[PDB]
Amino acid sequence: MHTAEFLETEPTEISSVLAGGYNHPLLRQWQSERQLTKNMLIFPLFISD
Amino acid sequence: MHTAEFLETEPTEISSVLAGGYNHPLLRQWQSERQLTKNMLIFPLFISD
Repeated sequence: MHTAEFLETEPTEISSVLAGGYNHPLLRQWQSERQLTKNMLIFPLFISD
Repeated sequence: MHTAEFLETEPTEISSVLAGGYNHPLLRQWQSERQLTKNMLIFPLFISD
């Protein structure tokens, strides 16, 4: 039988671990350098004669 | 009489002129690198036994 093979690995390096920063809905807001607000928005108008 | 003296000056250098960027209420919002939103806020709670 072909069985599922698993290699021996080293303990986790702290430097590898990022998921602590985006596991929750509010964190994916924390992670943004700027959040979208209403006064950011400019709407084009085409004016006819 | 002491009169108000005015020195002769050079034409305006464009490099001097910044006020074009914050003359209007919405521009002082434009000028901010991040705007304050509600999900930014963390409120401390002191829990008694």
